[PDB]
Amino acid sequence: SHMCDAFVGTWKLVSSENFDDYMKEVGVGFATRKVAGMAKPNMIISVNGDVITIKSESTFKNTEISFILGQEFDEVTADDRKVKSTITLDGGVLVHVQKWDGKSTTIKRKREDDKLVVECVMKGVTSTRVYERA
Ligand SMILES: O=C(O)CCCn1nc(C(F)(F)F)c2c1CCCCC2
Repeated sequence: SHMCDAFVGTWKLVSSENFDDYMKEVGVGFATRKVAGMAKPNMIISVNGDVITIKSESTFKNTEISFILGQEFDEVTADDRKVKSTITLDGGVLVHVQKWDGKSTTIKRKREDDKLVVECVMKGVTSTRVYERA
């Protein structure tokens, strides 16, 4: 209880850095990278008991995941990968690992001042996405 209080809310993307290169590293093709790179999603995070729900809504795609910390689940990503995901809390950071096709990427979400900072990492390539309260 209260495990993710400071994440809960409605958040809007305000800045992105290096996201094209992250998407390339992931294997996203040209047209999806261009279209997806324009999106300014709203991320809606809620908690009900042990179940955390993260919704992302944008002009590109709407996605939704619900999960229990430490318990693997199937996820269809915004770029249409079919991945196996596990999300844990490590020192106050939500750590989301996605596995598919022998590959792996990690998305970390943390609270920093009034922002929610999302770091997406694949091999040597990081992207930072900054969200503010909507
Ligand atoms: O939460 C975040 O800001 C970023 C992580 C999720 N996310 N959001 C989008 C986009 F561009 F469609 F919005 C994509 C991905 C997965 C990575 C592949 C590109 C599509």
